[PDB]
Amino acid sequence: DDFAKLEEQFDAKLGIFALDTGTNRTVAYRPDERFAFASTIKALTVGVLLQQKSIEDLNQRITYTRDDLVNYNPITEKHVDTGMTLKELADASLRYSDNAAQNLILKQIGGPESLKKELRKIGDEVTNPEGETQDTSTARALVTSLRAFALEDKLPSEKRELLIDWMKRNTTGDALIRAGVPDGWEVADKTGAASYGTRNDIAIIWPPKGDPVVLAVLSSRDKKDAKYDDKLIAEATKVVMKALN
Ligand SMILES: *C(=O)[C@@H](NC(=O)/C(=N\OC)c1csc(N)n1)[C@@H]1N=C(C(=O)O)C(=C)CS1
Repeated sequence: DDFAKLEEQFDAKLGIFALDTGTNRTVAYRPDERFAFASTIKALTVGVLLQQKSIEDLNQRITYTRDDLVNYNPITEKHVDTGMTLKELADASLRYSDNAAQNLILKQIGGPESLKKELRKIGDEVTNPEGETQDTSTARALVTSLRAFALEDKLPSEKRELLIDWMKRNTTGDALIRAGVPDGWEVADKTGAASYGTRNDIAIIWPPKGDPVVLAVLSSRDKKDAKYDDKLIAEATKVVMKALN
């Protein structure tokens, strides 16, 4: 309704699913249409990862070299000298979206097929880490796999804590969902971006009064060197909320 108003306003396509937990209402707008997850997968990569380590294991310092650097390393290039420890890598990857840090977390849980096999294992048959479907997923499946990790029971209580934390203190999205949501309202999020003007944010939002909603906004464009505008995430979000309230 309003959603289409913004896809002509920002010349883009919007993927949207919100679900309100306490009550199950839903806001949906192209929820099953594919969009590349781009870096929002870093949230899910870490949900697996905690499945797989004690919180001591996460202290295991990790040594790497300047060859492991790719195109965005914003924390990780500060260190190839010292080294950084897996918790440190969870943090950088999620709060900063460091790509190198993702790369390493991956190579720990045994990479894209291992992660696949692991997402299939919590009910996710859409998400697709390797008319192209390689590396794309849907507003739907992303909210439902994020909820499994951070709100349901796919993690033990104390790991589930650290995820959130990492996602509350994200630095990468205050122009996006965190912008559509009033002062006083927690969001934990992980943001994405790529060419063809993909810009994504997924998130849990908590409104001082009882149960959280969980929300994915996705978008892209036309046209491969397109650039993206953040305020499309923010208004998309203001509608989802009202929509909801
Ligand atoms: C997040 O999505 C991750 N993205 C990338 O490195 C890029 N593409 O990945 C397929 C990328 C950077 S810009 C472009 N054309 N492609 C990191 N995340 C963010 C973010 O805000 O979450 C970035 C702004 C870029 S790097």
